[PDB]
Amino acid sequence: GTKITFYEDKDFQGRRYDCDCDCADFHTYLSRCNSIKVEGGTWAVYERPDFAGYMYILPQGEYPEYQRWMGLNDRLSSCRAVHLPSGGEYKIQIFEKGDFSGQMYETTEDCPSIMEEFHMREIHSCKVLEGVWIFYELPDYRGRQYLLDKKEYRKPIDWGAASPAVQSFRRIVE
Ligand SMILES: [Mg+2]
Repeated sequence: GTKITFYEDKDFQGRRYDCDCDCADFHTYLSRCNSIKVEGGTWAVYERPDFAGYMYILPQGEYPEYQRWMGLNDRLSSCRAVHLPSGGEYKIQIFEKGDFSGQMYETTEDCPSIMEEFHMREIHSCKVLEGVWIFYELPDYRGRQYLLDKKEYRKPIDWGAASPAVQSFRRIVE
């Protein structure tokens, strides 16, 4: 089913931690993470316990360095499998201002450049009408990532961002 393996060293070496479920805190077991194998499923992995700090989405595959999942440092402490919609539906509303105010756009497609498409480089609230999405701090799915797997986000901090910068977004698909 869903299975992920974390390694302390690059190239799948060093101490290993395995998770086949949600794992809110493995910080006392693994002191650093430099490679991952996702045997099955799509996972959200997090820098700090209880799904906090930097986060990253990893589908099935082999990741011999943290840079391979766009990791921003060597620290991972928690993880959870992403629940994708069984009916495969995806739809999001993005808003210029907080609390669902200002200009709104609705889309069912990915967006590698919010500036090109919508003339914005910040998003201040969002409703995830269907499915599961990721916001990115930089264009074209680069930089820090923010998982949007809840229904409503009133302010950027609701998706884990201290900065309102969002320059691309996409769906997490099977
Ligand atoms: Mg779950």
